Parts: sequence; C-alpha cells; structure tokens
Amino acid sequence: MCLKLNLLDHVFANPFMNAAGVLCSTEEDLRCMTASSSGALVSKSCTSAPRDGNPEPRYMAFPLGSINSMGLPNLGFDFYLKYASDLHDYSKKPLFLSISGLSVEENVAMVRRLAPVAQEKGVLLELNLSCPNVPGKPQVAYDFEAMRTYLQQVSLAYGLPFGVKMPPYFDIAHFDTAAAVLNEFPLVKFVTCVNSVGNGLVIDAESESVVIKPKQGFGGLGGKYILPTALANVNAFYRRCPDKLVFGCGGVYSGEDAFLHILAGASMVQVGTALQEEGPGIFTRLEDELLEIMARKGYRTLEEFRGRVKTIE
Amino acid sequence: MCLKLNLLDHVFANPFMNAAGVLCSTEEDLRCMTASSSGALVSKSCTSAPRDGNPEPRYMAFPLGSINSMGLPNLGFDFYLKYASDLHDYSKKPLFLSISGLSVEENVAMVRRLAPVAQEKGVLLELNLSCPNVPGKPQVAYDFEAMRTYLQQVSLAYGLPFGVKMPPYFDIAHFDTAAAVLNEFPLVKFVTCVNSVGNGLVIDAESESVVIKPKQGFGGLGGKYILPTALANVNAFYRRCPDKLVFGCGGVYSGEDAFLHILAGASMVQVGTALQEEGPGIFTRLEDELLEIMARKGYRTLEEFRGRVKTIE
Ligand SMILES: Cc1cc2nc3c(=O)[nH]c(=O)nc-3n(C[C@H](O)[C@H](O)[C@H](O)COP(=O)(O)O)c2cc1C
Ligand SMILES: Cc1cc2nc3c(=O)[nH]c(=O)nc-3n(C[C@H](O)[C@H](O)[C@H](O)COP(=O)(O)O)c2cc1C
Ligand SMILES: CC(C)(C)c1ccc(CCc2c(C(=O)O)[nH]c(=O)[nH]c2=O)cc1
Ligand SMILES: CC(C)(C)c1ccc(CCc2c(C(=O)O)[nH]c(=O)[nH]c2=O)cc1
Repeated sequence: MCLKLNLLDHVFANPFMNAAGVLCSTEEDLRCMTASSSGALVSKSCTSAPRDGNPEPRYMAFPLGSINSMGLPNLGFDFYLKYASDLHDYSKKPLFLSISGLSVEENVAMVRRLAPVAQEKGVLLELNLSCPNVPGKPQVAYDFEAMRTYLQQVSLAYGLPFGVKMPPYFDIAHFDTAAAVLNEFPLVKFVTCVNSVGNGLVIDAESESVVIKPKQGFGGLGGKYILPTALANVNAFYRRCPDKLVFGCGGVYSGEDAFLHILAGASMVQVGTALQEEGPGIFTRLEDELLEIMARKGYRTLEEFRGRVKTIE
Repeated sequence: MCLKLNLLDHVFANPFMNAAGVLCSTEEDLRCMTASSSGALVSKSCTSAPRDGNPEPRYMAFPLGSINSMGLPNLGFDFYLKYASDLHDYSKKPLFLSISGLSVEENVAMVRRLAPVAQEKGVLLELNLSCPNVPGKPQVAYDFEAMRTYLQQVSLAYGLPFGVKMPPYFDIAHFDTAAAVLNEFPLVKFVTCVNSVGNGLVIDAESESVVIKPKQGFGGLGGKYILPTALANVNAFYRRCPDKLVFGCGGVYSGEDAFLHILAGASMVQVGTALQEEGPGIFTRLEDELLEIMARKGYRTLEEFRGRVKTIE
C-alpha cells in the first residue's frame, strides 16, 4: 500500500508538503524540501524585488503553536522563477511557487513571466490572498471586491490553472461570499485553507513582554491553536467549491491531524509550524502515521474518505 | 497585597467572573456563582422570549478547549430581570446581565425595562454584539454599520453606562474601525474581549464524525485554542480605547493566564470553558495562583501591572 495521488495533472507520492514560508526561502531550503519525503514543495511567497523582512525576533514557537510577523522576507521573484525554470528537479516531485506582490500590478507582472515556465516545466502557482490591500484596508481576502479584482486581473494575465492561499474566515456569511467569489474563476483550481490566524498576541509571563519585535508583538498564529479553525475552513470551501480542490493547511503535527484534514476535504496537506519545529524528518513520520490509521480502518485510498466527515442527524 | 478593584462605581473583591453563558442560565446556576469566590457574575445572554436552544450535543470540551453552538438557550428576559431586581444579593458581589436580542428592536425593549432596575439596584449591562444579524449577514460586530445602529439605539433607550461583548478580530484595520465605532459612544464604559472564535470545526478521528449536532458541526471555540487571540483583542482595545475599561475573556485556565490578560490591559477577567470544565472551585485556585505570581514579582495591586505589557524596542 502507498499514498500516491494525481491532481492538477501531476503525480504526487503522498499528499504532504510544506506550507509556504517554511523551509522554502533559499536554494538550500528548496533543495532540502526536494530531498525530503514530501509529496510536493512550495516556495516562500515572493515579491518582484528581494526583501529583508522585519526586525528579529519575528518568529517564535511554543508547545501549542507559533506566532510570526516575518514581513515577507524573500529572495525575489527572479530567484524563485530561476529555481523553477533551471534548478528544480521535476523528476523528484512537483513544485508550487507562491507569489504575494504588494499590489495587483506587481502580481500581474510576476504571473505574466511565470506563465511560460508553468507551460514549459509544470510549476504551479499559489497566489497568496493575504497580500496587502493597502495600509488602511483589510488584507485582500477580507475585502471581497478587491479579491474579485485581483482574481480577474490574474486570471487574464496568467491564463492557466492556479490556486489561492486563503486566510481563515469565522463567519458563515463570509464563507458563502468568499466561495461564490472564487467560483467566478474557472482557472482557480485549488484553494489552500488556511494561512495563519491573524494578529494574535503571545506574552511571556516571566519577562512580562511580548515575544516578537514587529507590530508590538502582534502576528499570525499557526500550530495547535488553529487546527479546528483550519478544519472548518477546509470543509466550508470543500462544500462550496465542488469543482475545485481544497488543500488543507493548519495545525498538522501527526498523521491523525492529516487524516482529519482529508476527512474535511483536503487533497493535499501542508505542514508549517510542525515542520519548522521538527525539521523535514517529519514527512516520513506523517506518512507512516497516516498509513497506520488507514490500515486500522481498512481504507486503501485517500479517495475512500476524503470529504466524508460525518455530521450528526 | 490585594486583588480588590473598584470600577464602574462598584467594588469587586477580585477580578474573576464567569463568562456569559457558563454557569449562569438558571436560578440555581446564578446562586452557585454568587456562592463562589468569584469577584462578580454575569447572567446568560437572554432574549425577550425563553428559548430551548439548539439540539444536543451542542457543547463539547477537549484538552485544548471547547466548541459550542448552544443557540441562545435561556429562561427569557423577565426571569433575568426578576433575578436582578428581587433575587440577587448585591452584598455578596456585583451582577452583570447580558442581553442578546435577535433584532435591534428586541434589544431596545429589554434595555428600556432594565434601566430602572440598573439605576435602583446597580445591575450592570453587558450587551452581546455577537447577537445574530439578519441571516446571510455577518454577526452584528462584523458589520460595522449594524453595530453603530445597535449602539445608537441602545444608548438612547438605556441612557446609563453599559458594556459590550465583542467577537475577536483578526485584522488591524478591523481593530481600528471597531474601536473607532465604540469610541463614538460615551456610555459604553467597558468592552469585553472576546467572545468565542467563530465557526471552528472539531472532528473526532475514531468515529470520523463532527462532535456537535447543529450547523454540521460548526461552532464557536473557547479555551486554550484562543488565548493569544484573546490577548491580542484585549490589548488592541486597551490601546485604542483609553477612556473605556477592557474586560478580558478567552483561554483563562490559571492565575498565569489571568496575569497575561491583565498585563494586556484587562480589568475584569472572565472564565468560560475552564469554569464549565472544572466548576466554581476554579475561582479559589485562580486567586491563589494570581496572588502567588504577584508575590514573586513584588506586585501589591492589579493596577501596578495592568496594561504594562512590554514591547521589544
Ligand atoms: C515563519 C512562517 C512563514 C510563513 N510564510 C508564509 C508565506 O510566505 N506565505 C504564505 O502563504 N503563508 C506563510 N505562512 C503561513 C503558513 O503557510 C501556514 O498557512 C500557517 O503557518 C498555518 O499552518 P501551520 O499551522 O501548519 O503553521 C508562514 C508561516 C510561518 C510560521
Ligand atoms: C457553552 C457556552 C455558552 C456561551 N454562551 C454565551 C452567551 O450566552 N453570551 C456570550 O456573550 N458569550 C457566550 N459564550 C462565550 C463565552 O462567554 C466566552 O466569551 C468564550 O467561551 C471564550 O472564553 P473561554 O475561552 O474561557 O471559553 C459561551 C461559551 C460557551 C463555551
Ligand atoms: C509587506 C507586509 C505588509 C509587511 C507583508 C506582506 C505580505 C505578507 C504575507 C506573508 C506571510 C507571512 C510573513 O512573511 O510574515 N507570514 C504568514 O504567516 N503568512 C503570510 O502569508 C506579510 C507581510
Ligand atoms: C448557534 C447560533 C444560532 C449561530 C448562535 C445564536 C446566538 C449566539 C449568541 C450566544 C452565544 C452562544 C450561544 O448561545 O450559542 N455561544 C457563544 O459561544 N457565544 C454567544 O455569544 C451565538 C450563536
């Protein structure tokens, strides 16, 4: 028995990959992710030009999870484009490239350049919809009119299947609206739920201080704190987007957590905080643990249980 | 060395109270909370008419917290008004009464009738701004024009100092807008942050089932999942509303969690999931734990550290 699957016209040895931003910023990182047992990898969300990111400390983790306000540090789009075009070994696993330009125009200009490499090599685009609206306005995914516009422009500019990275929502009306917006775009073939839970605040009791330096300690939450939120978003989008795939992201530390993501509707399962903390070894463990739960339940394929979470009455 | 506080023209032996909805639905519950060592109590959020609420199971708890979709079960306004005017012993501790009408008009009629009792007995109003909107719209506090509408009419109909129970926000632009709206209303003297983290989904791996019956298993999250979110919201409002009190609510299981809330700016500190799980004995433990932390740091009163969370640079 094996966890192999096919989607977006690619083949994957297993449904696991890193979450964008974790172990994927540098050529060394991407080489490390490629040499891992993961079924795929995704590059750090990039901008046109290189960015240093925010002052450190900017990431911290704890037994229940992590907090970060990295500030989109990245080597720049030319670098990830070149990794996709000349360096990545597509015989090893598929690659996704994440983009998070600081305006619609910057994103349009990056996707136009990405298109021919996508055609030629099969790199897949994950558009990060936590990219900024503007200061003064919520991130783009929490402003449905700007979201519709980004997607209009990117679909026109890119013209090939892509996916989107979504922030979590917390209100059923917002699931209905967000998903209807996404379903206006036939080229949006996968929806990744979720990005970090925005602007939480970790305080250290001993020092009476926040733990990261940017934004007066406020930053996005990952890890155990966000698993039920992540499952709710995957399932809400899975229900509402029957002609798309959903990729689950959030609070994956075990094969069990991955199993619940898939029950919720996930096709692929991304690993952030737990990967940052444990390292790329985690993928062999996660595969073994998911195959073990499967064997005990008698499931031979992921298809047999994906999206089959039971409701009560 | 003192946990005492004086606010809103009342005296409180300590900053702890139940979170609305926990251990506060029936006369028996409210007498139990009064007999406890809590510094105050709040009644279950009520509607004009009694309600049975949603079908069961509708609440479940786990090591890292709870999920609920209770559906506002409650004995009706007349019962909580009678408890406030005739049954509560104000010599023991102060009472808050929470209301959560299903329309602006329902809220207006309850506050008109609460007003004379508030004036005469000193019962304090907590207006629940997660009260449900017209369905297919977001909850009232995620719809800034509905929120403004509710607070104008309640200010007018009530005419006395009150507070508001807020859902969590996840986006800085949302903090800024919400606090600006609250700051339009001088009678809003306290802001309770936060209500449950909306529409999470808990899935049981063994049974492959959601754990609550309503809303296909979607419900609000409390407990350890939500502490950083709750701390972020406390501090965001503490900083943006210098003329109002902030009450903290979310993820309190220990004197240490309470300490972090208070550092973030909390005055009162409410306890939901951990109280539902542990019972009212929690309050003695919480007081002893918080006093132990204070003794170790040389703090003699709450005001010596309230809101004094340090940032880095
Ligand atoms: C250090 C760090 C960097 C991140 N960078 C990105 C990014 O560049 N783009 C992105 O879409 N999400 C990014 N995230 C969010 C993750 O991809 C993921 O959605 C989130 O951490 C929740 O998953 P987890 O619970 O497994 O951590 C980052 C997370 C962390 C912790
Ligand atoms: C069973 C249950 C019932 C609740 N009912 C109410 C309510 O009637 N009104 C309200 O404002 N909040 C209600 N809440 C929210 C709690 O007041 C609190 O805001 C939330 O549970 C987070 O605090 P915690 O993490 O200590 O649980 C309820 C929570 C639970 C778990
Ligand atoms: C330019 C600035 C407004 C500082 C900014 C733009 C875009 C992002 C998104 C990158 C990202 C980050 C990050 O790099 O801080 N962290 C996450 O948890 N998720 C993310 O999606 C983060 C920060
Ligand atoms: C279950 C649904 C019909 C969506 C609903 C009705 C009413 C309320 C407000 C009461 C409330 C409840 C509740 O009674 O379900 N639970 C919370 O965690 N916080 C609350 O504020 C919250 C939720």
